[PDB]
Amino acid sequence: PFTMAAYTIVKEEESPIAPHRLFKALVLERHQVLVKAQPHVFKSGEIIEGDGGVGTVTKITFVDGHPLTYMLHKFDEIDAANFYCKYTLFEGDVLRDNIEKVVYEVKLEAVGGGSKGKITVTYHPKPGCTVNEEEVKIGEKKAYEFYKQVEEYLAANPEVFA
Amino acid sequence: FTMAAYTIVKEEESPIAPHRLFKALVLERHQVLVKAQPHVFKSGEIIEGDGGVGTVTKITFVDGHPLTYMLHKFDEIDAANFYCKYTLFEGDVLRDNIEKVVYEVKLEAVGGGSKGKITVTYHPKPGCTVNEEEVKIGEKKAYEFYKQVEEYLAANPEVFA
Amino acid sequence: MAAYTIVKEEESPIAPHRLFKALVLERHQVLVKAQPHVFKSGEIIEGDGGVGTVTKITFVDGHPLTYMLHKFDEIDAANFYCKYTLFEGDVLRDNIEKVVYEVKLEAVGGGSKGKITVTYHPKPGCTVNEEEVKIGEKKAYEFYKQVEEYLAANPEVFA
Amino acid sequence: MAAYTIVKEEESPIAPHRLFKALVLERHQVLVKAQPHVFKSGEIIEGDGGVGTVTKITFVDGHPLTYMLHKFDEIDAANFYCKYTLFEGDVLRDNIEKVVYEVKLEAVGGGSKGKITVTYHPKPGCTVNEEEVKIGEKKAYEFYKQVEEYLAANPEVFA
Amino acid sequence: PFTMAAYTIVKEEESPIAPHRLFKALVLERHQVLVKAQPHVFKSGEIIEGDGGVGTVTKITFVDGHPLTYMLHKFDEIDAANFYCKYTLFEGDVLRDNIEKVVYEVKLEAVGGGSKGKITVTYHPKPGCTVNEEEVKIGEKKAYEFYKQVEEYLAANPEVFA
Amino acid sequence: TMAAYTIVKEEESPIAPHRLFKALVLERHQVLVKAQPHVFKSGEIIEGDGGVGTVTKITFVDGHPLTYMLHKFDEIDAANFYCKYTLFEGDVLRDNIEKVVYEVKLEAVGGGSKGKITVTYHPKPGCTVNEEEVKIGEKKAYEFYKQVEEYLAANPEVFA
Amino acid sequence: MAAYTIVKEEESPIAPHRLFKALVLERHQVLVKAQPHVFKSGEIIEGDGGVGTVTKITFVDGHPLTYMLHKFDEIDAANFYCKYTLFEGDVLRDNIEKVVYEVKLEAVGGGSKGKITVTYHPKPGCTVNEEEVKIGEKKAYEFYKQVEEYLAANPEVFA
Ligand SMILES: O=S(=O)(O)c1cccc2cccc(Nc3ccccc3)c12
Ligand SMILES: O=S(=O)(O)c1cccc2cccc(Nc3ccccc3)c12
Ligand SMILES: O=S(=O)(O)c1cccc2cccc(Nc3ccccc3)c12
Ligand SMILES: O=S(=O)(O)c1cccc2cccc(Nc3ccccc3)c12
Ligand SMILES: O=S(=O)(O)c1cccc2cccc(Nc3ccccc3)c12
Ligand SMILES: O=S(=O)(O)c1cccc2cccc(Nc3ccccc3)c12
Ligand SMILES: O=S(=O)(O)c1cccc2cccc(Nc3ccccc3)c12
Ligand SMILES: O=S(=O)(O)c1cccc2cccc(Nc3ccccc3)c12
Ligand SMILES: O=S(=O)(O)c1cccc2cccc(Nc3ccccc3)c12
Ligand SMILES: O=S(=O)(O)c1cccc2cccc(Nc3ccccc3)c12
Ligand SMILES: O=S(=O)(O)c1cccc2cccc(Nc3ccccc3)c12
Ligand SMILES: O=S(=O)(O)c1cccc2cccc(Nc3ccccc3)c12
Ligand SMILES: O=S(=O)(O)c1cccc2cccc(Nc3ccccc3)c12
Ligand SMILES: O=S(=O)(O)c1cccc2cccc(Nc3ccccc3)c12
Ligand SMILES: O=S(=O)(O)c1cccc2cccc(Nc3ccccc3)c12
Ligand SMILES: O=S(=O)(O)c1cccc2cccc(Nc3ccccc3)c12
Ligand SMILES: O=S(=O)(O)c1cccc2cccc(Nc3ccccc3)c12
Ligand SMILES: O=S(=O)(O)c1cccc2cccc(Nc3ccccc3)c12
Ligand SMILES: O=S(=O)(O)c1cccc2cccc(Nc3ccccc3)c12
Ligand SMILES: O=S(=O)(O)c1cccc2cccc(Nc3ccccc3)c12
Ligand SMILES: O=S(=O)(O)c1cccc2cccc(Nc3ccccc3)c12
Ligand SMILES: O=S(=O)(O)c1cccc2cccc(Nc3ccccc3)c12
Ligand SMILES: O=S(=O)(O)c1cccc2cccc(Nc3ccccc3)c12
Ligand SMILES: O=S(=O)(O)c1cccc2cccc(Nc3ccccc3)c12
Ligand SMILES: O=S(=O)(O)c1cccc2cccc(Nc3ccccc3)c12
Ligand SMILES: O=S(=O)(O)c1cccc2cccc(Nc3ccccc3)c12
Ligand SMILES: O=S(=O)(O)c1cccc2cccc(Nc3ccccc3)c12
Ligand SMILES: O=S(=O)(O)c1cccc2cccc(Nc3ccccc3)c12
Ligand SMILES: O=S(=O)(O)c1cccc2cccc(Nc3ccccc3)c12
Ligand SMILES: O=S(=O)(O)c1cccc2cccc(Nc3ccccc3)c12
Repeated sequence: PFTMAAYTIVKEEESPIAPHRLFKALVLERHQVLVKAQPHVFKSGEIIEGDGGVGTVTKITFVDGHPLTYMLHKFDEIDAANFYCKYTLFEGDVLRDNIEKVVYEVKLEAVGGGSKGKITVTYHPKPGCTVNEEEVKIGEKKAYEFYKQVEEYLAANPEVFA
Repeated sequence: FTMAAYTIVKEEESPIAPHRLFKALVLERHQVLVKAQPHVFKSGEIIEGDGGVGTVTKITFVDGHPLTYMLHKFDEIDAANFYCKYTLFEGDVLRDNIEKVVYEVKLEAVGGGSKGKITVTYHPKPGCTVNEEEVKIGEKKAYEFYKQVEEYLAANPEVFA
Repeated sequence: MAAYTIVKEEESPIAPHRLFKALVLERHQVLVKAQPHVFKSGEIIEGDGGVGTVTKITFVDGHPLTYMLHKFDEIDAANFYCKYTLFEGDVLRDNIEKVVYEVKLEAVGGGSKGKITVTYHPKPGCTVNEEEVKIGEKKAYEFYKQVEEYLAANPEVFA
Repeated sequence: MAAYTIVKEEESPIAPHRLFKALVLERHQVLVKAQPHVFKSGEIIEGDGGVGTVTKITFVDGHPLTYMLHKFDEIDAANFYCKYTLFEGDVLRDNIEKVVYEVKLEAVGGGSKGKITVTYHPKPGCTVNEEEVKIGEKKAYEFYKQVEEYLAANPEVFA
Repeated sequence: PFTMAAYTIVKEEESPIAPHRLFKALVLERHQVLVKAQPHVFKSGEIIEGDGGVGTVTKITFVDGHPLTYMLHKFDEIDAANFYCKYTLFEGDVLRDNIEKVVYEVKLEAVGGGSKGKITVTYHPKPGCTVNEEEVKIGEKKAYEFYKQVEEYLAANPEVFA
Repeated sequence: TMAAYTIVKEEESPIAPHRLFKALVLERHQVLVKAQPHVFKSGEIIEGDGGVGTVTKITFVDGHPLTYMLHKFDEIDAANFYCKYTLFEGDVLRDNIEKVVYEVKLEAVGGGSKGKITVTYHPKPGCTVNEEEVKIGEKKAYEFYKQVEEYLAANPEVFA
Repeated sequence: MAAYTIVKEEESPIAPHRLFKALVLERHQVLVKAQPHVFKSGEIIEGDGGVGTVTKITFVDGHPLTYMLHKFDEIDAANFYCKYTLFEGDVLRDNIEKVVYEVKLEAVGGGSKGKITVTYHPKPGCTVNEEEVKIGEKKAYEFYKQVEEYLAANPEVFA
């Protein structure tokens, strides 16, 4: 068949945060950060397999009250210096029933005393599924509010990764 | 036909990030030179421009110091992309044989750090020759001062952030 | 807003400079050699094969379709990398504002592999079909097939 | 290391796209059009005609010089911007490694103004014959005035 | 009882010739092309163990009168998809008494109509020997000459190994 | 035409790779001090989290002839127990040495390991490489490895 | 979590070299020779002829099936060992993910022995059929005997 039936989103945003600051906080140490940022949803942040760099995979344990339980992510392609990333989740009740995997691709660029981000995120539908075209704002929505939050903390304390 | 200038093209790496060097070693290079070297630098201030392109700073040296002051104007500033074109265009730092020294700076973010490429051009007055030293001693200073700035910034992460 | 994208993972015996030239750099003039039964003419309207160059491709008189202009956004031929815009043209229906292709081939032994990221965009306050998307793919996929056959049997072409 | 640089401002009655096309884009070719007693051929050997493009300029057999090579670093035929480099040939000799040219034109009336920057890059621990400078400046300024005269007199060319 | 110091040469080069033809010419089907380009020099060249792939042992014949006689090359590693090879010259009179082995690590890239390349050549001495920088420059010039002949021949005939 | 000198070595050990690869690659900068607190004062990563591009700095003891040396992980593949790290800065190079490249490939063998290691000596343009440097360097690196081996054999929890 | 394995010990008076060259290496070419009224062609599309090679098998004008896709996984002609996958064709009949034939011949006297282990894999949600696999062994076994006797007749065949 015309086998190409997948769902991807790409946005760009502007923040007064040196890239290195958002990369560390939203990619390199996201597992650690989501917890400190939304302590009420995340109980633990840790690496299961890896010593940093590519090939390292994350475990994100929710508080024992949250509908969800954990996220599995792994480090695919990392180009440190330019702030480029490809990672994805490959197991955890967070799937919500409409994906085989979720590949997150991000690349940032220094922009004044802040940054520019190009985010490629692909929600992979599965056989006999019609990936929720209404479930789009939501998956995104968790990451944005968490972005807006990491920001403020990062804006408030510049020495944290600068 | 046209008089040749002596050009300095420099490639530099730092652990310090781009908005911070560019802050220190360009716009507030005159102000930071005082904070940076109070045994040589009496005062740094802007005498033309509110801080925008075509701005003219004025740098004066402690009295007993041979040199008196320096004037640089900002040809153009792409602050967004950390580019500046600036020229040293007055003072006895120039002696007689130099008409103007042009500085061209552009940085790039590289991880936690920064890469910086910088040109400097020495325009010799009509007929006179290029004071090779002028450049060497000009190079030594602008840098030695950078190196001082880097240890200070590394040591102080809340400055220019 | 809407973001319904395709993701190709094609691979063929043709060397990548041969396809990068045949399907990216010189597509417009190649579309007429291959399907002289659909296309009358393919040429740049301004530009230097760099970025900001614009091609126009005219369909035969009889054809319901009239024309399309392509504008290169960014290139890097030595790497067989291109992102190109289909902004104006008859074929461009109401629901669609543009379609965007992103090319990056690589060498594989005496041939190549390539991942494509076509991106059919809608016009303010209008929705994107599957049919529409499904046809673009068939057109382009069929074009290459017809071309692969040709670069295969005439190896000097763009070699 | 010590580089010798010539920056200057020039002014022409000739339209800024014609002058650029003639003295940047098609230079390798127009060099041969305006001085057939010096150059026998002018061509591209690497690229389409965009950044990274490499030209070969060959002198007539009887000329002492043999050929020279140039590469484009950046073009932006949109805003008349180019940076190219002379990185091979006997005009370079042993002292000089390469010569980099930055041109930036713009329209003033039916004509133009420009800023050219030539910088002769001497090999490690070598000197640049301040003369090598004065010779380049000359050869080019002459060429530019020849062409300007043809173009003034032949208004349809590159128009 | 320290190891024998082996002499390593690292070269980077370029050809407008495409890398599949150049790998074929200068790696895969070398033993035969040596014979096409310099017949005044080489009599024959063959496969006498292996299927082209890894483990292959090639034997190349000098002309009768040539002061050199024979050489066996063994293919240590072959990844023909990525233009990457590693093979060994171990058997032959070209090997001065003072030389145990010459190992070649080749890796080409694609650049437009042609290629970019990195070649590693290490000459391994025999027990308690001084590699004569003589022989080093010797083969090295030989094989670059060869590089230049072939390149010129290919640029001439675009189908060969196309 | 300007050469470099390379020592190619194949090794065996009763320690398992993953353990060896952590002792003698990643945390080599640290352990060196553990192993030889009389030669080294510290071992630290200036730049990186541990990945391609990561650089480390190792400091010698006050009395020792040397001062420092930093290494660059040009390539890593902890999954395959392969690495490529270069010594590019330090007194240890004299004036003669441009850089030293370390290429390691370890391989599980029963409860043990076999390691394939190359060490390439690249000289400063125009300068030579004197075996003196490369006999003294192989030996140092290897003595260290035998100390480590002992310790980890007698300490099964360490880098388990 | 299912798969139909089948281990058969066989013995023959043909030396293991020829047997390896006739029911493994050149089979596909040999099937048309012995059973021509059943076959058209055996060839390669993307294979060296050694480890990692592929083959394809075409019957005659009407035969139900069309062609068989056999890869090569692990070869060692020296020790007359071979694995060859069968993942495409229409003999898979919607049940067969693949069929993995695994051979290993050894010289005995002037003849040979053989441990043959065919295999039939199931695509998730497919029935691991009973008598179908029974035709597998039948086809092959029967050929072997035709071949076996042929190599007796013409002994110089395949040295
Ligand atoms: O710690 S917290 O103040 O809770 C914290 C709270 C909220 C947002 C944060 C964002 C980035 C880094 C933090 N700290 C951090 C701490 C340890 C390692 C890395 C980052 C943030
Ligand atoms: O987006 S994340 O930034 O990882 C994220 C950030 C912050 C809180 C989150 C809570 C639940 C699920 C996530 N992921 C998720 C993913 C897809 C759909 C719905 C939720 C959360
Ligand atoms: O917020 S989102 O784009 O949704 C976002 C979504 C998912 C992953 C992200 C990773 C880094 C930065 C983001 N945002 C960002 C925003 C402004 C400036 C810089 C980075 C990410
Ligand atoms: O960013 S937040 O408001 O935090 C936010 C939190 C949670 C879900 C969101 C979904 C869409 C847009 C948001 N931002 C937004 C901001 C301003 C106006 C409209 C939407 C969402
Ligand atoms: O202006 S800077 O290089 O910033 C500079 C920075 C710091 C200290 C300096 C001392 C003397 C002269 C300078 N300039 C100079 C310029 C041209 C010729 C000779 C000296 C110094
Ligand atoms: O475009 S092709 O599909 O190969 C093609 C298809 C059909 C007919 C063609 C006739 C001539 C040249 C072609 N190609 C060609 C391409 C580039 C340069 C010169 C000729 C033809
Ligand atoms: O428009 S063209 O007809 O080619 C053209 C014609 C004549 C002179 C030109 C000079 C500069 C750029 C052009 N074009 C261009 C177009 C698009 C992008 C960049 C440059 C010129
Ligand atoms: O393939 S499509 O055009 O999508 C197509 C879609 C639906 C029905 C079609 C019927 C005939 C020919 C087609 N193609 C065609 C294309 C170009 C010229 C002439 C006919 C049809
Ligand atoms: O530009 S291509 O798709 O490559 C293309 C290639 C070959 C033939 C085509 C014929 C008609 C329309 C196209 N574009 C088109 C685009 C979107 C939807 C439907 C048709 C054709
Ligand atoms: O046209 S159809 O067969 O309707 C078609 C149907 C379904 C999927 C297709 C995918 C690609 C190309 C098509 N056409 C095609 C035509 C000729 C050669 C190669 C592909 C597809
Ligand atoms: O795949 S196609 O469907 O023809 C295709 C469809 C749409 C756009 C394409 C652009 C470039 C190359 C293609 N093909 C390609 C084929 C083989 C290798 C590399 C690229 C494109
Ligand atoms: O005169 S040239 O200035 O070289 C010249 C300059 C610029 C553009 C030209 C275009 C056509 C012919 C020329 N010359 C020419 C010369 C001899 C015979 C025919 C044409 C052009
Ligand atoms: O070089 S050429 O010989 O035109 C060439 C010929 C044929 C196919 C090519 C494909 C890509 C790039 C080229 N050149 C190129 C050169 C420099 C920069 C970018 C592309 C190709
Ligand atoms: O090679 S020439 O074409 O003359 C030449 C061409 C252009 C620039 C030159 C600059 C210096 C010396 C040359 N030659 C030279 C020749 C003899 C004696 C001294 C200098 C130059
Ligand atoms: O450039 S030179 O002749 O070498 C030169 C050298 C010294 C002084 C000159 C004064 C005017 C014109 C020149 N040249 C000139 C050359 C060609 C045409 C017209 C004038 C002068
Ligand atoms: O390419 S041009 O300068 O414009 C050039 C233009 C016209 C005629 C020239 C004759 C000789 C050398 C050139 N180049 C040259 C370059 C460097 C030094 C000396 C001469 C000539
Ligand atoms: O002739 S020169 O300036 O020497 C010259 C030297 C080298 C490259 C040039 C390219 C374009 C125009 C020139 N002249 C020019 C003159 C007037 C207006 C704009 C450009 C060039
Ligand atoms: O003993 S030796 O006789 O020199 C000797 C003789 C022959 C082979 C040897 C190999 C390794 C180490 C030795 N000696 C050694 C001595 C002291 C400490 C460490 C190693 C060897
Ligand atoms: O043509 S030859 O004259 O033997 C020849 C001459 C010189 C260099 C050659 C290099 C590679 C292949 C050849 N021949 C070749 C011929 C047919 C197919 C493949 C390679 C070369
Ligand atoms: O290098 S080869 O490419 O095989 C080679 C290629 C072409 C001609 C050769 C002639 C003599 C010796 C070789 N090899 C050789 C090797 C090592 C040391 C000395 C000579 C020749
Ligand atoms: O000529 S050499 O570099 O010596 C060379 C020496 C020995 C083996 C070689 C194998 C392939 C290509 C070469 N050269 C090459 C040159 C430029 C680009 C790609 C490959 C080989
Ligand atoms: O090898 S040759 O075969 O004479 C040769 C042939 C063809 C082109 C050459 C270009 C540059 C240098 C050569 N020789 C060369 C010789 C020694 C050192 C560096 C280059 C070239
Ligand atoms: O530091 S440990 O982590 O145990 C350690 C880890 C790995 C290897 C070690 C080798 C020698 C000594 C250690 N410790 C040691 C401690 C005190 C005095 C002397 C040696 C080693
Ligand atoms: O400390 S050592 O380990 O020997 C040492 C090892 C490796 C490299 C050295 C370089 C310079 C001096 C050292 N010390 C030195 C001591 C005496 C004579 C010569 C050099 C070096
Ligand atoms: O760095 S290591 O080999 O790990 C090393 C480990 C342990 C002790 C060392 C003492 C001196 C020099 C080293 N390096 C060295 C490097 C090159 C030449 C000579 C000595 C030492
Ligand atoms: O020759 S034939 O008589 O066609 C022949 C006919 C019928 C069955 C055969 C079976 C195996 C080999 C043959 N011959 C063969 C000949 C040469 C090479 C390989 C196989 C068979
Ligand atoms: O069998 S024979 O026919 O004599 C025979 C035929 C062909 C080749 C033979 C090779 C070795 C031994 C035989 N004798 C032998 C004896 C007992 C068992 C197996 C082989 C050979
Ligand atoms: O077994 S094969 O050796 O390929 C085979 C060998 C000889 C003749 C065959 C005829 C038909 C089908 C086959 N394969 C087949 C396989 C499984 C089930 C049914 C038929 C034949
Ligand atoms: O068992 S058969 O059914 O012919 C058979 C069926 C399918 C594949 C076979 C592959 C090799 C050898 C066979 N037979 C064989 C027979 C005697 C000795 C050695 C091998 C194969
Ligand atoms: O296909 S059968 O119809 O069964 C068959 C029936 C009668 C005679 C046969 C002779 C050889 C092979 C067969 N194949 C074969 C395969 C396995 C076991 C027994 C025979 C023969």
